[PDB]
Amino acid sequence: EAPNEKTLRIKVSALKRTIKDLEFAKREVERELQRLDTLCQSDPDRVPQQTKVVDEAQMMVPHSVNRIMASVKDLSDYLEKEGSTVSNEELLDLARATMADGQAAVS
Repeated sequence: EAPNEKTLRIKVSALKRTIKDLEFAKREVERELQRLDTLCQSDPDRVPQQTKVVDEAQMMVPHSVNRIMASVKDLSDYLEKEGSTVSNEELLDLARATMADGQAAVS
């Protein structure tokens, strides 16, 4: 209920969501590339539309990466400021674990 604890929790949850976003976005690229091939053979009048969706799917990967990194920096900055005094050891461990998961997810 400490306001710094509450803010830290929100930032950790936000970061976790950006990481899951990238995972689903990467899985979807592979599907869009398949969805292209399917619609290619079944219905090539849809291929132009799906070519454009595939290209956008691929660009959504760096977009998702950029969001993870912006969230990692925000959390990291907070931990140097009002987050620096949080006494909840397990929340601090979780914040550090989640940052490490984000860094792993990019790279």
